Order: sequence, then structure tokens, then C-alpha cells
Amino acid sequence: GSSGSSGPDGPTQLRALNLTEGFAVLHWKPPQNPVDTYDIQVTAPGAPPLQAETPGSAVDYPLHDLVLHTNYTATVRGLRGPNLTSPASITFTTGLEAPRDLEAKEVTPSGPSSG
Repeated sequence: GSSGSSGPDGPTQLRALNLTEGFAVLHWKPPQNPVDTYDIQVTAPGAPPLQAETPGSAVDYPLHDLVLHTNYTATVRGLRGPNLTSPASITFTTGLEAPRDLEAKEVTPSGPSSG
């Protein structure tokens, strides 16, 4: 019942913003208290592992060199002292722009005949 609004020490409510000119980036909400460094981990089934970091003075980390047709899983964290914060993962495709690819069906059923 009684559910108040509060935020952890790390990034939460991770959402996938609209990519730009084929640019995939992460978006997290800064908790009451800002962290020092955010630990992000990008991985996928087959794709090479990617590791990076960003200063607490940042609320977004744009990832590049991502395979369009490939789901890259990122995991952001919050480095607060000798301890860590709650990790935040989200699924976002690196391909949200193409002609007659998403809207169209692009299906051509072949049904010839003979006799």
C-alpha cells in the first residue's frame, strides 16, 4: 500500500531514448545523491565484450561500433566509495531505421502452378 517515491544510490529506471543517425546511447536517472563513476558493461550473443566508464558529471553514455542487427545488453552501475550501487540493464536494438523494413512486411509468397 504505502509506497513512497525514493531512489537508490545508483542509476535506475533505465529507458531507451530515440537513436540519432544510427546512434545508440544509454539514459539513466540520477539518484538523490550523484555518484563518482558509472560502470557500464555491454555484451551480446556473439558480439565482442565492451567495457567503459563515465564521470558522475554525466547522465548519458553513447555507445558506438554496435552491430545494427544485434541486441546489445548494457549494464550501468554506480561506484560510491568502497561499495557499489544497484545495476541497471536494458535491451535496445541498434537498428531502428530502414526502408520498408519495419513498417512494410517485405513478404513475397511464391505460389506457381503447372500441369
